[PDB]
Amino acid sequence: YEHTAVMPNKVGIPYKALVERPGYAPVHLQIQLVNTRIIPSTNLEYITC
Amino acid sequence: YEHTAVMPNKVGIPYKALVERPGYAPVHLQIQLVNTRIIPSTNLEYITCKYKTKVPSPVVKCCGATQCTSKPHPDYQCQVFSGVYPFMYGGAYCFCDTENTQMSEAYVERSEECSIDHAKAYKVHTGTVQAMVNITYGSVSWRSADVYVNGETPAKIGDAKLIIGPLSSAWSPFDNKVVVYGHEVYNYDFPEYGTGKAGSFGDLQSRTSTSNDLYANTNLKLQRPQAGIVHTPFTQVPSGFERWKKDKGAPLNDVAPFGCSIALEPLRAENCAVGSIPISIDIPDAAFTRISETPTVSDLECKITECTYAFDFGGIATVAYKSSKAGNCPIHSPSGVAVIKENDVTLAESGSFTFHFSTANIHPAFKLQVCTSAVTCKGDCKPPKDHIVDYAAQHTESFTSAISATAWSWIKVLVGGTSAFIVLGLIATAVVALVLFFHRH
Ligand SMILES: *[C@@H]1O[C@H](CO)[C@@H](O)[C@H](O)[C@H]1NC(C)=O
Repeated sequence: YEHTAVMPNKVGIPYKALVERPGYAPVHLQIQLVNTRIIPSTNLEYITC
Repeated sequence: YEHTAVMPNKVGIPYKALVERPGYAPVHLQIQLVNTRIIPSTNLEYITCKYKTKVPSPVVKCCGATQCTSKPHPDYQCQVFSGVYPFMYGGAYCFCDTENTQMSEAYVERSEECSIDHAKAYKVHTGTVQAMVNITYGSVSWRSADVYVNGETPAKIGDAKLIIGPLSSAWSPFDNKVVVYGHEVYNYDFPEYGTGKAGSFGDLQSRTSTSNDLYANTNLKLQRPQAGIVHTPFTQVPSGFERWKKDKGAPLNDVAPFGCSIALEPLRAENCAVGSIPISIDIPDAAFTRISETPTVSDLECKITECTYAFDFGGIATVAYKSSKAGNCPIHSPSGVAVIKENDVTLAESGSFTFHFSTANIHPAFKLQVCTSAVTCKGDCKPPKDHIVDYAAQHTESFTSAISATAWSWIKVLVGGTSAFIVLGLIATAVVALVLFFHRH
């Protein structure tokens, strides 16, 4: 059963919801981010020393 | 006790009802069709298969000539070819160079594959309709029997006498002519026996697969033998049976309306969802319990806790009650709004019970019958999530099933707006006409 939502981009703050499936009792869902990483693509231009 | 009703011609969908006999507690009745079979009356016209051409040894007359005679063979051919000078392994067969004749013969017969690979042409007329039913009533468990859908032949099912009326529709998937090839049935307008054309389906026709009288119509023509060669060449139109098998198209098995399934022994169309079935079932008198001998149910309150108008039993309701004797109690909803999954419940002195139901209505409002009593259930239903399901709907949708309370408000406002506004003009006209009357008087 697919549950769709939008959670804030926060680390350490859990996203909580009840997954409501017709005919079934709600299932509590908790999604928490441990870390989020922006990993850009880089090309070495040169080395200075 | 006789119970009469009309149930839809739906296989696998149960018919549920309460048998209400005054002075006795209602007995819950459930009738479910296992299968429905339309069995037309068929008459075999002829058998078609791939032909085989028989070619007897030719007669080679040296230094002379012979003549052909007719023979009683299918598509028989005979031709005398003069001026032949055949050779064999031993050299020239005949001495004379020109006074030399070869007589060739050929005729058509059924191929050996005709014993297994052939098509049967049947004339199809109306016939018997049969069905198998699964029936329960009260405390009697499921019993089943094969019945005739004619309204005249009774059946004894679990000591109950059932009479099934004729289908409300005379529809049948078979035309007046069908061709049975293998497991497939075709609505093919085959040519009558003796009128088949070369290269077409009926080029070869036989009344039976063992008949000694075979009709064949091919352009079997004897050709002149090649110079110096002893053989019997001929030309003939390719078999129309093999041609038909290539072009036979979609069988009735694949195109029959109403989901009909086609079976061959006997030829019949099964589980066609057409019309309705009048019924009459006699419930034994011993199955009824007097009112005073059954528990009394009152103080009913029905709460719908969940509802989706899905094809499955998407609704759930909880019914609070108070009752005496704490016995078993039949449950039924006579309204077409919702179909109840449970047939009966076990009651305590006081408490509540739940039941499941299926409905197409966005706002269900239905009467639930509880043995000797009844309660009205109302609620709202959500749309289903699945676009496509692999099971048929348990409920029947009505004209107003989709109309929401918001839609009803708009419909009532538009109707009420014009009704009040038009009447206002009519009222104003009637009053002003009277005012002018009093101006004169
Ligand atoms: C009648 O219904 C019951 C339902 O459990 C089933 O077990 C039984 O096989 C059915 N009878 C036939 C002939 O299908």
